[PDB]
Amino acid sequence: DKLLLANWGLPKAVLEKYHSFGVKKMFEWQAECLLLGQVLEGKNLVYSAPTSAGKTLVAELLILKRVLEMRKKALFILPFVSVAKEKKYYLQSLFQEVGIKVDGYMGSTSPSRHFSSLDIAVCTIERANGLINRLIEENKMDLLGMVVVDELHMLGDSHRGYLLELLLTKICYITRKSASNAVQIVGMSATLPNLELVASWLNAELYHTDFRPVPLLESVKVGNSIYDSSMKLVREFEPMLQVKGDEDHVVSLCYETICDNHSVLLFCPSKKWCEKLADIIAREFYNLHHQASECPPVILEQKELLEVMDQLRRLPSGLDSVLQKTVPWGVAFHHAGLTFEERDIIEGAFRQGLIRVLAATSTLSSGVNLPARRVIIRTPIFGGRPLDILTYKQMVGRAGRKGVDTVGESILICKNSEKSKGIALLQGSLKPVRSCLQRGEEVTGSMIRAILEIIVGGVASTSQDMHTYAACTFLAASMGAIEACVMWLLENEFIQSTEEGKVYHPTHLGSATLSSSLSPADTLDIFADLQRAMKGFVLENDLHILYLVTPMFEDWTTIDWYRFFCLWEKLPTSMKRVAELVGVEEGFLARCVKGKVVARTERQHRQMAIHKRFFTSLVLLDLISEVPLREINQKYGCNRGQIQSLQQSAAVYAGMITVFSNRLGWHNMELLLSQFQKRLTFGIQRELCDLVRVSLLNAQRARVLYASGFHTVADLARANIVEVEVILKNAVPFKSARKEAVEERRNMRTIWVTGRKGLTEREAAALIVEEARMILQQDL
Ligand SMILES: Nc1ncnc2c1ncn2[C@@H]1O[C@H](COP(=O)(O)OP(=O)(O)O)[C@@H](O)[C@H]1O
Ligand SMILES: [K+]
Ligand SMILES: [Mg+2]
Repeated sequence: DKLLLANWGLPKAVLEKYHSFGVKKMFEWQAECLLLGQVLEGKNLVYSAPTSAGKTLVAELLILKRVLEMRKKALFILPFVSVAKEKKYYLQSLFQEVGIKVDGYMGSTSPSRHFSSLDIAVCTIERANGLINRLIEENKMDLLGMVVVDELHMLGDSHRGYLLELLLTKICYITRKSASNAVQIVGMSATLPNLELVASWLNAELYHTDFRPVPLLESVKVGNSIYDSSMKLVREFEPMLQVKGDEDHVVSLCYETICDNHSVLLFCPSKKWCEKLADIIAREFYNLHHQASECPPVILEQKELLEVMDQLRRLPSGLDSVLQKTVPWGVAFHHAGLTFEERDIIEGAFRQGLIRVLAATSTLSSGVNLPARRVIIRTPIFGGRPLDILTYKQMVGRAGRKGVDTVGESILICKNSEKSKGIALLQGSLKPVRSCLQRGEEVTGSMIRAILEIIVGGVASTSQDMHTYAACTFLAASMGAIEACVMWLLENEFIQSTEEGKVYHPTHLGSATLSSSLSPADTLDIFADLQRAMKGFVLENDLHILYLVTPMFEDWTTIDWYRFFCLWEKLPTSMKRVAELVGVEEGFLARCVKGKVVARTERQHRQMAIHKRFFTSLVLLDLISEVPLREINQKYGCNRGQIQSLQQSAAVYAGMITVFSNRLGWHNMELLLSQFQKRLTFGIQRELCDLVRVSLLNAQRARVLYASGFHTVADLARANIVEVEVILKNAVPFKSARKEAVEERRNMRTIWVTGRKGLTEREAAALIVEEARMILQQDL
């Protein structure tokens, strides 16, 4: 009665966009989450709910509550680029009927529109923290109205999860310096034990629920028997048609689900098991339906299965060999070895029902929202080690489709030996959230950085302000070291002290580090290395420049050293000079092949990182030399997933080093670097830099249009559409040495986009020419 959406004083225009697919009434917990306290007035809120319970609607009503009531700008923060991109389009579609402009600041991407001409900016953690820093230097902190944090449990421990605290703490420190509404915080996560601590730290009202529209049946199978969390038998399983192999009834379980016209997610430890399992299942699906690499069977969807394989074909990766076998039978795999474009296709196919069986890794469990009737976990041993509890809850959470299934079933297959360990996961619970700013060592990276941001930014100047900040931390909410970090910044010339007793100021090295979004620990080695490059620099190739923008803070692949030594001998003299100039000794490469001795316990054995870095720069060199992804894979021995993940990392890092050089006055160095951020992003040469401004144009399409007479956007705006269409048809990779009168493919949507409607080769060509024209006019 009262939770009817029409009784909340909702604008009429918006109320219908929600009703497009469901959403006429809310939930018991969503109405209570809004009404209790002074939350709807602007008070901060930290709420928890089970996965697939409707956490999105609660935040959205609060965001619209501020954008339209306070006429201020909102900030939506998401962990990954893939989940951030998924959220942007979902929010764009909802917030357009009232003239509300919504874009995003994600990974290497940047908005065409000014921050002043937005309403809601969608960011990742790294990019959001930088944007906040943008607002401090310009004192435009007054623009920001609220921040929404998704996955609040990443506050605890992550490669970047600590940035979430510095971000929030900075907001808590600033809002304290003005101490009617100020800055509202809406955080949400899974059930945390110390969740009450987070609500108190942020002075937020709390809400927690266990509600879930579809009941989840977590279970564990040992042999034929299936038990619940209390080891009580709930089903004695017997396989309808036996097949050979390992067979812990894995194929029979998948078959049972499909026959009831449903879909199943099958999680496997390694990337190789997923492909092997997708192959076995798809192979058995061929024999069993008929009782004894094709076209999809004739149903209502014959057209869409064909559209999917063709979209895969017209990609920079091509159509995977294993997928060509499996996809025709609604079977596929999904891991980090695949490119981000392949994974966007499969996730969409599975979400539409085109793919009924999806054998995935742990990458998907933390990825986008993707539900299924039955979830199967192959083993409690992932990567040779027992499975993490959070990963388990993320896998089994995808069981049960709201509005479709009566229940969601989860099966964890085990042996008698790993029997005890499996039950531990079903009964297990999440660990308490750590501060990631902790003291053995008096100093720590996260703390040094937090202090640098507030001093250089100019919101903490004196010594009293520092301890005022210490009160606002999540670390102090749980109930010196700060003074140690300040001295560290003094010793390394990051900060200044003047004689009005004891006031701290930023140096040029300080102001440069902040604007570059670089870590103070990393800045020291970078600053010395750059000065080293400017004393003796090679300009005949782009290798030495690439080395300066080649990131080595994390391993992106397992390098085969014997292959490396083989490429070393074949390496031209111009690139050997660059190798020597960097630190690459041939003796060390030999000592890598002969014995797999990593050593690296000693700190001066950063010698290892150097050879790893030079190996990586070679890969980046071919990448911006427009070498096919398939050649690079065979040449170096790394998958297309690792390469693409690397270039998006190097594109970002290249921008940092460029800014770092600009703030230090190093013009000559800046001048050389300022061309590789764009080239690393798309993986192109200098000529294609202009073409790739068009959204639909990537490296391959840009090359074939360049080789056909269209060099610029200007050349592309006067262009004849049907000619562009023909040129596009020529860039496609076919298995036979390719490149029936079918008047039925005049409508086949075989071209993929972002936030996509299926595009035909004709519409894509017409969109490219239309977009080229729109850009050319804005240039005058
Ligand atoms: N109050 C609601 N009433 C009906 N359906 C909802 C409601 N909130 C969300 N949904 C739908 O349920 C699905 C899952 O909810 P979601 O908000 O994704 O939960 P979570 O964010 O915890 O995964 C979404 O696709 C959404 O369209
Ligand atoms: K593009
Ligand atoms: Mg969520």
